[PDB]
Formats: sequence, C-alpha cells, structure tokens
Amino acid sequence: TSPRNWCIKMVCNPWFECVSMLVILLNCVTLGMYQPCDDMDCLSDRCKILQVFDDFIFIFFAMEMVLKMVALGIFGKKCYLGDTWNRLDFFIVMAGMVEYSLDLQNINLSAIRTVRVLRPLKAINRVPSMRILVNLLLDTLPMLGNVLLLCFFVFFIFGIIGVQLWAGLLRNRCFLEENFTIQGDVALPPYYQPEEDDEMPFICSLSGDNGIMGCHEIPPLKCVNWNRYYNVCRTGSANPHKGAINFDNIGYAWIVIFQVITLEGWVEIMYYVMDAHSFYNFIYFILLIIVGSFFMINLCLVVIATQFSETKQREHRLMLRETRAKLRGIVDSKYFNRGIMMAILVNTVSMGIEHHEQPEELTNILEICNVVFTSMFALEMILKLAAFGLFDYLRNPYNIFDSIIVIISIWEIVGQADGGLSVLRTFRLLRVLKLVRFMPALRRQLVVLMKTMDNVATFCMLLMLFIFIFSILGMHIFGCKFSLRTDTGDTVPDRKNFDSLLWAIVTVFQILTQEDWNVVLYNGMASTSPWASLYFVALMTFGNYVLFNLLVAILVEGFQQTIIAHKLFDYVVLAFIFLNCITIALERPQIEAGSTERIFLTVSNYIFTAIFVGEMTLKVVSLGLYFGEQAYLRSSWNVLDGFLVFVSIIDIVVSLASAGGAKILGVLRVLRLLRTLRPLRVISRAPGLKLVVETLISSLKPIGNIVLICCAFFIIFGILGVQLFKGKFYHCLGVDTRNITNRSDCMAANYRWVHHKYNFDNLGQALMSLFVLASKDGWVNIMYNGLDAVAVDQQPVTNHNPWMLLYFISFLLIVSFFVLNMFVGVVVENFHKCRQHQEAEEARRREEKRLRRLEKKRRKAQRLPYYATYCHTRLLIHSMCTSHYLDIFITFIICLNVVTMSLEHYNQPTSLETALKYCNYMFTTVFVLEAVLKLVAFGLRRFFKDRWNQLDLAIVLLSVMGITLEEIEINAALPINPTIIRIMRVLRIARVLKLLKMATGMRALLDTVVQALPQVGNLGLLFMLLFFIYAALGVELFGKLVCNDENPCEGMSRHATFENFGMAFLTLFQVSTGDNWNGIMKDTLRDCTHDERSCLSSLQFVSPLYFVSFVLTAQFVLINVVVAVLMKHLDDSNK
Ligand SMILES: CC(C)CCC[C@@H](C)[C@H]1CC[C@H]2[C@@H]3CC=C4C[C@@H](OC(=O)CCC(=O)O)CC[C@]4(C)[C@H]3CC[C@]12C
Ligand SMILES: CC(C)CCC[C@@H](C)[C@H]1CC[C@H]2[C@@H]3CC=C4C[C@@H](OC(=O)CCC(=O)O)CC[C@]4(C)[C@H]3CC[C@]12C
Ligand SMILES: CC(C)CCC[C@@H](C)[C@H]1CC[C@H]2[C@@H]3CC=C4C[C@@H](OC(=O)CCC(=O)O)CC[C@]4(C)[C@H]3CC[C@]12C
Ligand SMILES: *[C@@H]1O[C@H](CO)[C@@H](O)[C@H](O)[C@H]1NC(C)=O
Ligand SMILES: *[C@@H]1O[C@H](CO)[C@@H](O)[C@H](O)[C@H]1NC(C)=O
Ligand SMILES: [Ca+2]
Ligand SMILES: [Ca+2]
Repeated sequence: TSPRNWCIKMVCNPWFECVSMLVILLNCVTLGMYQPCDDMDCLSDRCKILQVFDDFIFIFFAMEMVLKMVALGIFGKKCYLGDTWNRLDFFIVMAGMVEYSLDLQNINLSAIRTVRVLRPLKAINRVPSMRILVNLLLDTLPMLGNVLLLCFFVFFIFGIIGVQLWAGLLRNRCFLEENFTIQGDVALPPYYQPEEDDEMPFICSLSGDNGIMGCHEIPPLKCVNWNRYYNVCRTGSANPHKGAINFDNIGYAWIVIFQVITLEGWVEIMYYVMDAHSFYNFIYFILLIIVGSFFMINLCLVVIATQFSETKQREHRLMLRETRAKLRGIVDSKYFNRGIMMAILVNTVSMGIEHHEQPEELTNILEICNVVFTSMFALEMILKLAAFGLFDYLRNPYNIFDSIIVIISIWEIVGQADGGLSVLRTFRLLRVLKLVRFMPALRRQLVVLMKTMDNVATFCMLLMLFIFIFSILGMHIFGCKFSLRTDTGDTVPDRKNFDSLLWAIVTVFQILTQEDWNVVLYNGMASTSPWASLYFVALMTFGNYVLFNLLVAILVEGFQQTIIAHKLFDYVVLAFIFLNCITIALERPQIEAGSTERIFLTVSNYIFTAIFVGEMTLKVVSLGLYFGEQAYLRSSWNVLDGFLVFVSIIDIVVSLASAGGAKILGVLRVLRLLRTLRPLRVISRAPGLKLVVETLISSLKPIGNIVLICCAFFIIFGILGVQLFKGKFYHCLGVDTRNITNRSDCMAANYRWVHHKYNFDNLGQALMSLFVLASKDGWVNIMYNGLDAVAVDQQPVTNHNPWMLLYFISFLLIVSFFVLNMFVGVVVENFHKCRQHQEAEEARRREEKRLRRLEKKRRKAQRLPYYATYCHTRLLIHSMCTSHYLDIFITFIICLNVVTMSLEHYNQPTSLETALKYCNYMFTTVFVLEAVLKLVAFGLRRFFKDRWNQLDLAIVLLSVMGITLEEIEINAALPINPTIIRIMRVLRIARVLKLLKMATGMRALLDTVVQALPQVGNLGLLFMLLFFIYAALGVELFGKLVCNDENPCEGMSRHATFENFGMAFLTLFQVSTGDNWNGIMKDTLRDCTHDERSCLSSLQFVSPLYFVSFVLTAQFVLINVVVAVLMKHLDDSNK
C-alpha cells in the first residue's frame, strides 16, 4: 500500500544494512567499555558518554524496528516476523524498552541490563555468509537432540549414583574431640586443614565409610604436635572448594560430572571421593571418563559432522651486457638452488643456537655469521636483479619478499644506535619463511590450507562474536566479584578475573580451551551463587561441543629347510607374550635386592628369552635370515622381533657381566628401556592389530605435510620465544616475594632464585614450553610468566607487558588450526578408502537387501496367535491394552521415577523420604502390573523372543528385590547389611533403560556405534598396549622419584607416582586425559637433593620426549577411533 511504499525503498536499500552494521559494531564498542570495578553507579564522564551512546543506539533500533513493521507487515510469512532473526531483533527491542522503563521507574535491577549482552548477536543477520552459516547451524540443531538425550542419560545415571553414594560425604573434616580441654589462648581451629582457608581440604573417612585417609594419616606438625588432637571427624562444615564440589543435590553432582566431562580437575575430585567414601570409586570416575568425556563429546562431534553433511546436501539439492643470459644459467642450475637452501637452513640453525648466558665469544660468532648471511642474501639481491631485469625480478613476489628481507637485514646492521637491535633482530625469523619458495609440497599443502580458510573465516567471525558476547556477560555478572582476598595488606584481584574486557576475553578463551576453567567455575560459584555454573556450562557446551564440531564439519565437507608346522603357533606364542607382559608389569623399583620375586623375575626373563630365541630359530630356518627374497627379515614386524630378541640377548650378556659393572650402568639402563619396549610383538602375532597398525600408518602420510608445517611453526615460534624471553623466567619464591626487584634483593632476603621448569632459555626448553602451550594444558601459567617477565635478573611484575598475549594466543590458534587440519585430513583419507570398499561390497550387499525385502514379503500373516487370547478374557489385552495408548503410561511413570530419584539429597526431609518410598512402591507395583499384563497378552514364546520383555522382567525383578529388603527394616526381621541396601538403591537406576524402546533414535545412534566395534575395539586394544608399554617404561624411568615433603609434588599426588606399575598406569591414563600432564612432567624433570641418580641423570633428554610422544600417540589413536565411528556413521547414512 501507499504507507508501506513510502519506506520500502529505504528498508530495502543496502545502505540501511550498512548503517545497521555500523551501529551494531558501535554498540559492541559501547558494551566493551564497561569497567565493572570502576563504573560504580556510572558516576564518571565516560559512563555518561557511553550512556548517551547506548541511548542513541536503542533509539535507532526502535526506529528501524517500527520502519520494518510499517514496511513489511506483522505476524506473517512475508511479514516482519518471517525470518528468525527479525524476531530476535524484536526481542532485544522489547527487552531494552522494559529496561528503559525500569530506569525511569528508579528500579536499578541489574539483571535486565544483562540483556544488552545479546545486542551483538544481531550482527548475524546483517552478514550473508554469517547468516547462511548460522541458519545451517540452527537447522542442524534439531537433529542433535538425540546426542543431547544421550547426554542427559549419562549425566542423570551418574548424578543419581553420585548423590546416592556421596551425599554429604565431602563435608566430613577432621575435628577436635567432642569435650576438648584447653588451658587458654584457644588458637586451634575447630577442625584440621592442611592449607589456609580450606584451599586443600582434609576430607576424612567416616567410621563405617571405609575410605582411605582416616585422620591417622594427619601430617605431624613440625614444640607440641597440635595436630594429633584432631581425633574424630564429623560431617558438618563447608565442603571442598568453597562449597562448589559436593554431591549433596543432583545439580551439584551434575556440576562435578560436567567437570570430569571436560577432563579438568579430574584427579582432585577423584581423590576427594576416595578420601570420603571408598578407594574403589576409581571404577566410577574412569567409567565416567570413558563414557562421557570420550564416547559423548566425540559422539557429539560425529553427530554434528554428519547432520551438517546431509544438511549441506539437503540445501544443495534444492538448487540441484651479453652476460645477462649467461648469468641466468648459474641461477637455474638445480645445485645453486640447493646451495642457497643450505645457506638459509644453516642461518636458521644459527638463529636457533642462541641461549641464556651466552659465552662472550659465542655471540660474536653469531653476529659475524649473521653478517655473512646478510652479505650472501644481498649478493643474491644484486645478482638476480641484473641477470633477470627489474620486471622479471619483480614478476615473482617471492623475490620481492627476498628484497624486503635483505633491506631489513641491512638496516639492522646499519642501525647500531637503538631500536633496530630490539625489533629488526626479532625480524630475522622471516628468513626461515624463504623455504616456501623452494619446497614443492609445502606450496600445495599451504594453498590447500588457505582454500580451507576461505571457509573458516566466516566461522572465525562467528567464534569471535560468541567469545565477545560471553566475555561481556562475564563482565556483567562476575565483575569485581572475583577479588581474591588480602594476603599482603590488599585484596589483590585474581589473575583470571573478569574486571576488564581484555581479561574477560582472555578468561573466556581460556575457559573454551579447558585449562583452569574449574578454578573460575569455583570462584564464580562461590561469589554470586551456585547457579553461576550455568554460565560456564552454556559457554563450554556451545563453544567446544557445538561450534568447534561445526567447524570440523565445515572443513570435512569442504574437502569432500627343517619340518615346519604353523597350526596354532601364532596363538600359542601370543599366549607366551601375554605371560611375558604379566611378568613385565611387576618390575617395580621397590623389590629388595635378592628377594623371592626378584629371582622369579630373573628366571622368567631367562625362560622368555629362551622361548623367543626358539621361535627366532624356527622362523629363520623356515625362511632364512637374509638369504634371498621371502626370508625372515623381509617384513617389518619380523625385523622388530629380531631387534627385540637381540636386545634381550645382549642385555642378558651384560647382566652376566655384572662383575665390574662400573661405567656400563647406563648401558644397563638402555637395555632396560628396550626391555619395556619389548611387549610389542602382539601386533605381529595378531591379524587385527597388525591390520589396524598398517591403517594407522597409512592414515599418517596424508597429514605428514601438515605435521612438518606444524613442526616448522613450532621451531619458528620457539626462536621467537627465545628472542622474547631469555633470563626473564626467574622469580624470588620466598616468604614475601614483595618490595624486591632484582636478584640482589632476593639474596639480601636469601629466599631463593627459582628457575621455572617451563621457560625459553634454550630453544629446546622453548620447544618444550611451546608443546605444553599447544596442548592447551598448563598454558595459563606459561602465559602468566610471559606477561610478568621483565628482564634478565629482576622480579617479574604482574601484567608488565600484556602485548605478549598476542604471541601466547596466536600460537594456540595456529596450532589449533593445524590440529583440526590433521583431523580433517585423516577423516578425508579414511573417506576415500572406505568409499572404495563400500562401492564394492555394498553393491553386492544391496543384492541380498532386495532379497531381504522379499524375506519381509514372505513374513506376511502366519495366523498370528491373537485369536488364542481373543475371547479368552484377553480380548482387550492383546490389542486394546498393548497399543501405544498403554505404553505412554509406562513412559510417564518412568519420567516420574526419574524426577523422584532426582530429589534425593543431603539432610532431606523424612517426610520426603517416606514420599519417595511410597512413589517407589507405586512404580514397582505398576511395573509388575504391566509385566503381568504383557505376560497374559502373549505366552512364553515372545517372552524370550522379544529380548526387551526380558529387560522389563529383569527391571521388575530387581525392583521387587529392592522393595522387599525395605520391609525388613520395619519389622526388624533380620539385620541387613547396609551395603546391600546401597547396591539395591543405586541399581534402581536401571528403570531408566526402558526409555530406550521409544527413543528409536537412541537405538539407531547407539547401534551405529555398535557396528563400529571392530575398528573401535581394535584401536582400544592398541591403546591399552600403548598404555602398557609406556607405563612400564615410565616405571623404570621415573620409578625412584620419591614424593614427600622434601620433594613437593605438583602432578603425581598420591597414587599417580610412578613407584608401582598400577600407580603409573593411573598417571598414564591421567596424562592421556590431559589433566595436569604438564605438572607431572614438571615433577619428573626436577633437580633433587642428590638422593638418587635419576634427578641428576639424563632425564632432561628423555622425560619431555617421553611425555610428548605418549601424548601424541594417545591423541592420534583416539582421533582414529573417532574417525572410524564417523565413517561407520556415514556408511549407515548410506543405508
Ligand atoms: C541457559 C544457560 C545454560 C545459558 C544462558 C547463559 C545466561 C543467560 C544465564 C546462565 C547463567 C545465568 C547467571 C547465573 C548467575 C547469575 C548470578 C546470580 O547471583 C545473584 O543473585 C546476583 C544478584 C544481584 O546481582 O543483585 C543471579 C543470576 C545470574 C545473573 C544468572 C543470569 C543469567 C545467566 C548468565
Ligand atoms: C594384563 C597385564 C599384562 C597388565 C596388567 C597387570 C596389572 C593389572 C597387575 C599385574 C601385576 C599387578 C601389580 C603387582 C604389584 C603391585 C605392587 C603392590 O604394592 C606393594 O607391593 C607395596 C605394598 C605392600 O607391599 O603391601 C600394589 C599392587 C601392584 C601395583 C599390582 C598392580 C596391578 C598389577 C600391575
Ligand atoms: C616437536 C615438538 C612437537 C615437540 C619437541 C620435542 C623435543 C624435540 C624437545 C622437547 C623437550 C626438549 C628438550 C628439553 C630439555 C633440554 C634442555 C637442554 O638441556 C640442558 O638443560 C642443558 C644443560 C644440562 O642439563 O646439562 C638441552 C635441550 C633439551 C634436551 C631439549 C631438546 C629438544 C626437546 C627434546
Ligand atoms: C618491604 O618494603 C616496604 C616499603 O614500602 C616496607 O614498608 C616493608 O616493611 C618491607 N618489608 C616487607 C616484609 O614488606
Ligand atoms: C637492584 O635493586 C637494588 C634495590 O636496593 C638497587 O639498589 C640496585 O640499584 C638494583 N640494581 C643492581 C644491584 O644492579
Ligand atoms: Ca584439558
Ligand atoms: Ca589442567
């Protein structure tokens, strides 16, 4: 109409969307300027100007809203409320109007002002690529409810189990005696805490609750041992982490289960529970890890990738002067090119050598060699411009980059006054990048990565929008509420605060990477309210388990003589190797010299070596050592077996050479390390594992180029870190660590000059610190050291140079991009091979599948025995009482059961106890009723043929078993062990399993997982083998590492030390989960008090290599498990 026609031209004008983006970004800038610490009631200048700015922003938002209503209509498809984001704009408009009205009404109510944080989200609609991507995500969300139902199942089951086991157990601190007598000056706290303010609480074990740490393990204070008076412990206090880690409610149990889904703070709460209730809760926590933290979030990855696959496909289916020429000859010689490669490579090596406290001669050699390299590069400059001409030299921009490098180097040499030595020397690293001009594979790989980034960029903007929104939300709700209290005369703010958008964004990025996100979880749950954990739950879930899986999907679909008998010899030698494994898992560094088991271990080594040399001889006489083709050493596995048996022989020889063992103890160490390497022939002696290892290697070449590029970036950033941080990672750890600046001040105080184990002095230490950074573990402390670092021998000061956040976070982003590229390369590599196999066997498989549709035709009507029950008083039972009208009742009763179990907590009302008793009676009675109903509906044939009525009968049998024991405590018929009652209650949870019948999506998805168990099981066996090998190897390397007060541990707390074997298997699992693995490797590399050779040994060479290699192999194995699940899911999508 005419009124509509007046404004449609302006509304449809792209100038309107341009000014919409302008004001959206201006609104983002206005939201970013909030200073929660300083903007107190907005009694400041910038507060007032920002209020005016936001006022104008809301005025324009209201104006554009009314313009679009009066130009497009309301409440219709063509109308304004047609697109989703228009409704969102209306939502912010309404919320802002409400906030403005309450501002007029003089009602502060700082909770609707916390809707401003949603205003940046409007930028999604006013960007085409962003709008398409977000619409695709919103369309793939409704198909994610299945894995969200899996999430609910394996959160609720573990929440019920946790609340039923450890309801309030975490609270029992160790108190003084009940009637305590003190002469005077009562300084004893009511209970015992090792650290101040219950930072590391002392959760005991109750009398009857067979924990481990039971108040007789108290640290003897070292006068009078005041600690021994903490005798009895009772369940009344605040519970650990300022009341944040407990199992009282089911919300708190869900918080803890989430904390172990993200694999952060796993061990701390694990040992909290072990202290509280029982040592055997490791089954609970390890099962939760394996099920949730790996089989859930990676099923989330699989589901998002798949759903985005056919959601891309669905939308896609809707559409569907004479010397100049002579001087060139020297250039294109293919050997001069290699000579300049060698020059550049040795220049890189020269830049890598520099370290802290250089010898005076060494830096001179470095600068002279720099001059030589700059002279050679300038010679190439002048040569190529002459022999080619100006245009030809400038035709290729690689030569332009070379000229830039030469100019910068020359200026650096010339600029010997100031400034040049600070930046241009740091710019020397550009010469490393000249290799791209030469390596042919790293051109194609880099171009492919840029082709990917052609799709990543919009998703990067989406991620930045998301992180900005949540950083603003954090500033709003956590501003000035994270203030750590006074310890030196002032309440210094926590480093992971939310007081400024710089710190807000760094903290939100840190939370997304899952490093010390539990600390901010606790300090935001103990400051505002326990409901503040929803902030972190939403942040982590949308970021990691939705958005990052979305990016993975984006990339994946962007790409897409003597007699010989060999009947059971392999199987029997596999059994022998397993027995060898059993005796390898025993060589703990705790056996007394000459003990009974020591002799057994020696003789077992001898007999196993005899068996292996026997099979060696059998194989070689069957084949021949190297005597022609088809010999013993013509396969990789046979060569490995030969190497292992030869190592065992030479180790036995050296052991028999024990007489005069000096100077060969290192040789014994090396032979023992290879002895740990020994249990690896199971791969050779098994077909499935051998095939899987072959496939794992075949899936490593396609990502080999990306691995080389990422190692090159590690070297580049290592040299950069060496430049930036040389002697700056030294601090005076002492009583004060205050009012002191340089090391001379510390030596005046005589505290200590502590040298961090993670620092950038050498390039090897820089590379180890960079690997710790790039594993998104322990990287926050490294970053804090970087920002704090000041100079060679003075105290780092807090946030001295925040600009180094760029280094420490750009490294994380580049390594993350390369890791996602390795993951997608592995996925697409498996895709090709599995696709071929599919074609072939599935063509034959779709022949028999039409044969199976003919089988259903056959199925037909075999006079189904409904008549036998019809008119037999079951005329209603078989049909009218087995229909979906009767099973909705079962599902409703199950949901009521779920919400009843979700009500148990600590100190619950006894009235509520009896209410749950009656509800449980109701549920059990109706379950028995429906079991009888189906039993009379049909006879014993389908009773076991259904295979699900079996499940219902098992559930009702367990239920009636549980309820009967309750009556025993009413009539006091017999004293029943409370453990049996606990088992019955904790296994009442099995009534959830009946939801699996109607959740046909659960059946489909879990099945799709199930027919991946060939590959998943084989990789799991390989992964257990990796744990075995690396655990034995760690037992011998780090076994003698004593954990005590004299050696204050950081990562190996109580049962994670490498002392025994199993205590090393636990810590290898903990490293595999990436929880405080860097801490553990900090414990391993540690100069001791000369009490053992291990600290003073070559552990610096092998411990970082140990941990790095284990982390890499574990991650690769788990990635290939995920990939196998993904390809089986896509093959199921084919069928
Ligand atoms: C739906 C969830 C999973 C994602 C959406 C995130 C936010 C919309 C929610 C999740 C966490 C909630 C916060 C949890 C904690 C806080 C502090 C909490 O503490 C207070 O009572 C402060 C009272 C005051 O400041 O006067 C009040 C609710 C609030 C603001 C909540 C506001 C709304 C939040 C940020
Ligand atoms: C399947 C096999 C090839 C690998 C897995 C074997 C482990 C499950 C078993 C085999 C030997 C067992 C170890 C045998 C010896 C020890 C030392 C033992 O501690 C002590 O002897 C000191 C305390 C004391 O002496 O009473 C604790 C059990 C432990 C770690 C056992 C942990 C579990 C182990 C490693
Ligand atoms: C390639 C990325 C994925 C990981 C790189 C792993 C290794 C190549 C790095 C990590 C740990 C580094 C080692 C860490 C410790 C040292 C410091 C330095 O040893 C010293 O302290 C010298 C003084 C002395 O102890 O005598 C020699 C380099 C070295 C072996 C480093 C050599 C290079 C290592 C093995
Ligand atoms: C440190 O220096 C300050 C200077 O202001 C002084 O007041 C203080 O007594 C010194 N010592 C300690 C332990 O703080
Ligand atoms: C180190 O700090 C002290 C503080 O008393 C100062 O006097 C001195 O100049 C500083 N620098 C040195 C010792 O090189
Ligand atoms: Ca982690
Ligand atoms: Ca951590």
